[PDB]
Amino acid sequence: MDLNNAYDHCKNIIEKHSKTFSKAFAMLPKHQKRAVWAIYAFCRRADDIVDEGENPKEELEAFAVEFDLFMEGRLETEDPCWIALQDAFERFPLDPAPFYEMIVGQRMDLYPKTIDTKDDLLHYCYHVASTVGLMLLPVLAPGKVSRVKTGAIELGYAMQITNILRDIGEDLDNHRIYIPKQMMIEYGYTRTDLHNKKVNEAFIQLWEDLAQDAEHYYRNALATLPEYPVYSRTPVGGAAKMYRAIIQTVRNNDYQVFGNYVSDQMKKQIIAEMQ
Amino acid sequence: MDLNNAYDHCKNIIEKHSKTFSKAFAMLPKHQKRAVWAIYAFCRRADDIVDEGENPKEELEAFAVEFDLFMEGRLETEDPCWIALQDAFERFPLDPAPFYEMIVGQRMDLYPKTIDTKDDLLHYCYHVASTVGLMLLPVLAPGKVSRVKTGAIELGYAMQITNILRDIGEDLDNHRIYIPKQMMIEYGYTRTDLHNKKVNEAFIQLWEDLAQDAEHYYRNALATLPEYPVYSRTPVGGAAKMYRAIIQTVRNNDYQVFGNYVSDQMKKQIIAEMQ
Repeated sequence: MDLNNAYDHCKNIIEKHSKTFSKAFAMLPKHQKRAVWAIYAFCRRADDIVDEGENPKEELEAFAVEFDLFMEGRLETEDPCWIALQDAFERFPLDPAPFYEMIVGQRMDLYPKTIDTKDDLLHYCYHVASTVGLMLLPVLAPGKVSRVKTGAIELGYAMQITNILRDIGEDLDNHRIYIPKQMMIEYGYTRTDLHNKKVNEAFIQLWEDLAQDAEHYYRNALATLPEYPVYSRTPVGGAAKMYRAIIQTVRNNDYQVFGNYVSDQMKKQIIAEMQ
Repeated sequence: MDLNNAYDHCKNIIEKHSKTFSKAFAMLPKHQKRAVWAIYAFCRRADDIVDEGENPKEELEAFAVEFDLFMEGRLETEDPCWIALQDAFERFPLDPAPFYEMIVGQRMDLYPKTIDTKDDLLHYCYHVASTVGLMLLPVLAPGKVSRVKTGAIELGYAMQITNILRDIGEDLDNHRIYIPKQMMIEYGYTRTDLHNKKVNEAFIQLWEDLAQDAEHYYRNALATLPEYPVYSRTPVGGAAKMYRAIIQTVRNNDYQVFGNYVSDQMKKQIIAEMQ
């Protein structure tokens, strides 16, 4: 299939898996938008290999080998996702370095994990989320990457913490815990309260402590938005605030995270205010 | 209630929770046997606080405070377990040091845990299992503790590894993983194979590697048995071999540990050969 249909394939991936990101990046100009679809398909595939799929270790090493071949310019395929990414790499000065770091981050999720400190939390968030911001920067802010880089890394922190805070029970059911141990210790929230899906006084203290770190990172990221080109300000800002709004969504639902979505209407309001 | 009935209470605890240990230590002479019941009740209570019970952190600190008061000789109670332990401590030169280390070990299970290396495995096994051997030594081998101490520590390693290898699926259901990460990495056994309760080629390799460490510790522990007094040789040896026999029980059942008991008859045979 041709380039248009390769990109359309990636558009169907992003629309299926994230209403927030697809709404946000749909407001980019044509070629930047198509490149963002292709880069998203790359992140989506690697994460799906690890989080779903039968032999995650062998499937992810074959994905890494395939990217190695791709970067050498010697991958011949009919895979629409690679056809789309090939054009994105040729069309914009994308950097392979954060693409490799993403794979390293995905390797972290192949074996059980314990986050000890906030430091280990940020190290994980960097590799699975900040890297995505870094892959997009040459598309979103051409010639200004060093200037807005720190903000995009922190926006990674902010959205990955937000994701973790929303998905406490989902991750527990899949035998994953991303809450730092030392904060469970600080606040007196034990493994047993967690296994019992308890929303108590100590849980809220711990939850709000993490949420406030996320909010700080969101504010830092949003303060760099004037340095983006005008056509990227509403997409990037809108994405950030739509994702930040999950935190208050959980607050309003009394922190019930053992069974949360920003509504479609809320998303529309956020985009209109950006606009 | 009086001393006899305090000890009988502890006898009912050990008989209810461990057929192996109660059969083994029932062959000790009277007062050593009663002391072993009292010491077992102490370990049983602390472990039950952590593994069951509503507020494990507050319940375990109150258990620790109570032992602090006990050791000062200033705990006044009608609790049969303390009445029994009080006599054991007065009757034999028991050392409080490994009793405190047990509590430290139980503290390790209050918050999520990741074993990285075999080293971290042994550090955990020491505090939750080797300490129990060390509490019993003045009762089992009076005046010979320094001589048989290393063997009892390793018997701790051996039985706790045995326990871990038998309880893989039980611990997974309770969101606990004691398999060292680095061996999952060495053998290519992922979190996803575990969550899927897969008994594959890599699982068996990892399982047998741990089992062979346990077997080495059992052989080391059993080599010290001539240094015990005659009345402790069949209890200690019998306990050790009854617990070791779990490993071959799992082998014979094709390593199916996601749903294993040494039979009552097998236990009888092991004791007869000791005898």
